[PDB]
Amino acid sequence: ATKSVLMLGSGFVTRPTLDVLTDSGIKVTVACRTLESAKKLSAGVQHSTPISLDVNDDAALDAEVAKHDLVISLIPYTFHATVIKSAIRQKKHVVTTSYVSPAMMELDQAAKDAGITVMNEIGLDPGIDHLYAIKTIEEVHAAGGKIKTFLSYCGGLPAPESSDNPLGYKFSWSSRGVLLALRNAASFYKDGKVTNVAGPELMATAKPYFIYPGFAFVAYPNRDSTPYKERYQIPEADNIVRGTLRYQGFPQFIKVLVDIGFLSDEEQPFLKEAIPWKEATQKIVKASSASEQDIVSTIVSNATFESTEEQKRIVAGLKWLGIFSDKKITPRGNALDTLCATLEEKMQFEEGERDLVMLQHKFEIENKDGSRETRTSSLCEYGAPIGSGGYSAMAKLVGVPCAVAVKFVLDGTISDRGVLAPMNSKINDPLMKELKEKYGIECKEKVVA
Amino acid sequence: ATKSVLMLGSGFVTRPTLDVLTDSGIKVTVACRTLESAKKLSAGVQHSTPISLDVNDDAALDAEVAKHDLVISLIPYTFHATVIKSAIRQKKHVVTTSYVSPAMMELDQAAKDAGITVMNEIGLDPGIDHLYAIKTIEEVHAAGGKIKTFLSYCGGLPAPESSDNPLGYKFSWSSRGVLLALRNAASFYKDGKVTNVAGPELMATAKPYFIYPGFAFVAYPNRDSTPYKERYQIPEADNIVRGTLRYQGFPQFIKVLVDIGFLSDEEQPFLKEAIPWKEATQKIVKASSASEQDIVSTIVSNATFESTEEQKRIVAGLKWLGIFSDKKITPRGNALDTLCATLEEKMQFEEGERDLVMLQHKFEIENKDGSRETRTSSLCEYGAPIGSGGYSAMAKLVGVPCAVAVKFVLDGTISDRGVLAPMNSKINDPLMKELKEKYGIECKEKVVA
Ligand SMILES: NC(=O)C1=CN([C@@H]2O[C@H](COP(=O)(O)OP(=O)(O)OC[C@H]3O[C@@H](n4cnc5c(N)ncnc54)[C@H](OP(=O)(O)O)[C@@H]3O)[C@@H](O)[C@H]2O)C=CC1
Ligand SMILES: NC(=O)C1=CN([C@@H]2O[C@H](COP(=O)(O)OP(=O)(O)OC[C@H]3O[C@@H](n4cnc5c(N)ncnc54)[C@H](OP(=O)(O)O)[C@@H]3O)[C@@H](O)[C@H]2O)C=CC1
Ligand SMILES: N[C@@H](CCCCN[C@@H](CCC(=O)O)C(=O)O)C(=O)O
Ligand SMILES: N[C@@H](CCCCN[C@@H](CCC(=O)O)C(=O)O)C(=O)O
Repeated sequence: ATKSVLMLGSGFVTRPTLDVLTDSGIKVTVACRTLESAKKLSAGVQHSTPISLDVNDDAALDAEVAKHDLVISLIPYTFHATVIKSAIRQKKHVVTTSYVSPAMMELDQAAKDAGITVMNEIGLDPGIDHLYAIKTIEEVHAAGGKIKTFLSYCGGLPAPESSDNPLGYKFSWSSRGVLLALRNAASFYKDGKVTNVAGPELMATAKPYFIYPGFAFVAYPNRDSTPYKERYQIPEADNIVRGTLRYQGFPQFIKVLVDIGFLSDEEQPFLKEAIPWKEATQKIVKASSASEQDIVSTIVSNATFESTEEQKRIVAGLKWLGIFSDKKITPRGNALDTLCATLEEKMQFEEGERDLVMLQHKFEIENKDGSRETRTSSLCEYGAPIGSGGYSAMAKLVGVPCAVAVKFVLDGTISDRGVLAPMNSKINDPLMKELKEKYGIECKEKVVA
Repeated sequence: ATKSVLMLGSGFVTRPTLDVLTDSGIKVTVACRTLESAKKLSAGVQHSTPISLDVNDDAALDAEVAKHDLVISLIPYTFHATVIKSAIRQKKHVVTTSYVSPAMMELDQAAKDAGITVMNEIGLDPGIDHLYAIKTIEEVHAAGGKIKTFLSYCGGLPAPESSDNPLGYKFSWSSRGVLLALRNAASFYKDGKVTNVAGPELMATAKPYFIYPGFAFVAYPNRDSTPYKERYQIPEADNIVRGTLRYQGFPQFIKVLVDIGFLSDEEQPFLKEAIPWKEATQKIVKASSASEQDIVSTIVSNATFESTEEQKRIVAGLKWLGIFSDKKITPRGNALDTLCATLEEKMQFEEGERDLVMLQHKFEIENKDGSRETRTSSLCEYGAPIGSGGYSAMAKLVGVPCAVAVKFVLDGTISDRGVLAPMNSKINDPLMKELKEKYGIECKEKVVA
């Protein structure tokens, strides 16, 4: 029985998924709104078919979904609920590398009634991080140990040698997704109590986070970690934090953008016209003139800087992006998306450059015999150089786990119905085994103290 | 006329030199005290012959030197004068990748009278750094520009992903050489005036040095840079500094070892006996007991720490080295060498790991038209993974330049007699050309401001 999969999306993390599936003899229809993008991804790939499809078209989506055994939603997570509803009425399975949101979880019973499996959070973060966090936690518990502290930090960044731009950041996955993640309020456990961080004040929490001597990482909380007390079954943990890693200087730069209104997704009439960046910025920052001096004067009066050195650096970075120039904007209605169009222009990985994925779990453990130790679980991988034809570390670590999950749902290895995530050794072990043995993907443990 | 070369040494940087020369049809005799070491390096290498030879034996040295056209001194630099005296008697050329010291310079006229060329400072640093520092300086001057500031920083370190040990450092070249360099007094130009740093206080001058967002580099002055005002012909420079790069935390750790006397090369009777580290450390630090508590007590009272966190870190690192344990020391007479034996034991690169060479020149320029700009010349290279059979970045960037120089002295490309260094475009250009076009070795320029 030849299997067939509908892959929604042809972006950053899709090629590895397409490769793994077609290399298994599974037919894959690659679908997104821009036919050309779908063709480019599937060009030369055996068993693949490119088509144009907008998930907003219910009739069109249902007709295509009905032609396959399962749908992979590798598109903006805002669309997952819609995709699941289509899969439910067509009785087809679903796989995503996104968080299970309340909207998605609401469809759990309906999914079960339709007898379908909606497997989520099986990319890098969320995904691989869950697999190895749970692996260690269950091991410790089985040994009568206690997890007093659970930390999990991850960052998809450019390799240090390829990080030379004002932001120390280049895109390896959804550009707008990156900006959206920069506004997420966070919550976590510290010294046994819940600590909250409001979205608009996320960057200010950034602190240097030491992993290895050679890296200059800074970190900030990632979304709400408190539910993991129950999700990972670690009620004894006083500290529980899932965080994000960036390079020195990044958060301060973002903070300024947030403070002057550049991460606002509020529709502005003036942002639908291709006006010069000078003017767009003037309106966004609310400066009295499109002059660089006036714009900067307003920005400095409304932003925070750790020092005059920082201020000089960030302002020069903003200028580098071209927001003070005559170059016309790519009108996208709101500041966030309009800025995003220019970021996509200037922060792309170039020939010969590579990305880097750093993922590290840290466990403060209290052994059964009252003894204490510190354990780390790490994954540090560089992507293949641009122009080599190889995968970036991000695409590999997201797309491969995704493909493995798809194959498991198709062959019944993952058989629970409803809206799921990698939260049971029943499916986590098989996932880890395949990723390790067949692809060399794994987190390595080590006792640090 | 088949050329023959006597390569003294078979350590870290020799394999690339041996490979390049023998691949050129040049016969090479690999010589050092330990016959097995010479054999291991030349095993399977065409045109190579391994022998045991101690440069301290004048008669044996002259006899061997006389059989070749040129001698490469890839051994501790304390031996260069001795090697050159032998080369002078035998009228043979010499090449080293070491600094021209006063002792070596004293032999300049005798070398000239013997008609031989003694080419030095043609490794990575000193070496490649000289080549590209001069290249840019002469370009700017030819354009009527002024070099107001000249900075040159270089570090041979483990790649960030391979830097996971208490020191953030692993050996890629002479272990004791590394330690010796940590005690060198420094001097440089700052704001038009000479600034001196005493050897014992070198580590305290370390400051974060920004190059790329991803790296966490710290830097300190490297030896006396003041002579370069004349050496590089930049009398108009207000700031002139040649420095070294290490990773965050390294200098503070070394500072402690220096303060408690671990970098002393004073012969101690008790350090000639394979006693437990506990005891050795006790005597060296002068603690009232071999107890971990007493030793640490003495250390904390005699060392400096930026914070209690730092103190905890460094003490844990020292314990990691095992100087508080029962393990017997490898008796080497003095603290520096005795400690070195243990460092060599614990700080070696392991399977799959790799080093990193970061070299960057920075020039603050004042153009002819009064305009100003900042230029950087960079080289950032990772070494082949251990076990791959490839060269480390250090071995490649030291050994290849050395081999090219040897070939140039042999065919006459470098013909000036006496004690030399890469200080003239006459020989620097050919050196850079060959290294760039044949091996892809070069520093890339860029205007930063
Ligand atoms: N778990 C993890 O660790 C990670 C998860 N992800 C998740 O993976 C998903 C995809 O990420 P990534 O590949 O980087 O995304 P990209 O932004 O690169 O690509 C998104 C793709 O979705 C398509 N798309 C957008 N809107 C529609 C629509 N209305 N109908 C059909 N297709 C549409 C695009 O279509 P079009 O061609 O028409 O523009 C495009 O091909 C996201 O949900 C992201 O958050 C990403 C990285 C890591
Ligand atoms: N310019 C640059 O950028 C760099 C320059 N260097 C310089 O290169 C030289 C070699 O460095 P590296 O390869 O790392 O050194 P290692 O410490 O790895 O090896 C030194 C070698 O010299 C040999 N040796 C020591 N004493 C004697 C002796 N009495 N007679 C004969 N041989 C002896 C050793 O001999 P044995 O087998 O008997 O023990 C060993 O093979 C040094 O002077 C170093 O400072 C190094 C790195 C970079
Ligand atoms: N947290 C790291 C790793 C990137 C993981 C990206 N995953 C997306 C998932 C969004 C979704 O589809 O639900 C994210 O925003 O965390 C970093 O930011 O560098
Ligand atoms: N300065 C860098 C690069 C190491 C180059 C080592 N060269 C030796 C040369 C000694 C000699 O033979 O004269 C040095 O000590 O700088 C670093 O320290 O990491």
